[PDB]
Amino acid sequence: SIWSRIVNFGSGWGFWVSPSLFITSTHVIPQSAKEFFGVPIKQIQIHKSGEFCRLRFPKPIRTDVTGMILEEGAPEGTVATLLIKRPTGELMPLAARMGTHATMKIQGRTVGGQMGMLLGTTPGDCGCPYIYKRGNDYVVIGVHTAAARGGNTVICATQ
Ligand SMILES: *[C@@H](CC(=O)OCC)[C@H](C[C@@H]1CCNC1=O)NC(=O)[C@@H](CC(=O)[C@@H](NC(=O)c1cc(C)on1)C(C)C)Cc1ccc(F)cc1
Repeated sequence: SIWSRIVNFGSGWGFWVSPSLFITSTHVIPQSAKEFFGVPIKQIQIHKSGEFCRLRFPKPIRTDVTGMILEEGAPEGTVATLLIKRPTGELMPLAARMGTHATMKIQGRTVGGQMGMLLGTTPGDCGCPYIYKRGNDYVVIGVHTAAARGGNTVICATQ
């Protein structure tokens, strides 16, 4: 069901934090769109923080979902879940030990987020959420935006 909150968005994915809040990667959002989920884009309030893209809709869109906790990253050492959906529809939950929070430079651009280590990702996976459980509540910490071409290093864009 939480998987139902991940939906094809442009060249990547996005996630319904609530019935009205939708988050994605800044590299994924369709730049020349005049409508999202039937809503005129003029009616949608979009905020961009580096690679974190945040879409507040005027009315609730996903009335079936509940509002989730959204925070700027996770505590260091937290083993997070990277909920990756592939174009085939396959579900690919990946374990990632979250690392330090920082302003990072990625392909010349400045990105606020949190490094992680997979315990693979591909171009089409951007916009997919990082989530961990804290008590009884699941917590969204950000969206996938990059991965180093060396070893295991993923970037979760935050804020
Ligand atoms: C997701 C976005 C995408 O496909 O858009 C094309 C620009 C994609 C995911 C990676 C592709 C391969 N595997 C992935 O997980 N991300 C990108 O294309 C960003 C750039 C990268 O991922 C490079 N990675 C890095 O520079 C890097 C550095 C560190 C510590 O970690 N990763 C490639 C080596 C893949 C696009 C991007 C993101 C943010 C920016 F500020 C600029 C550019």
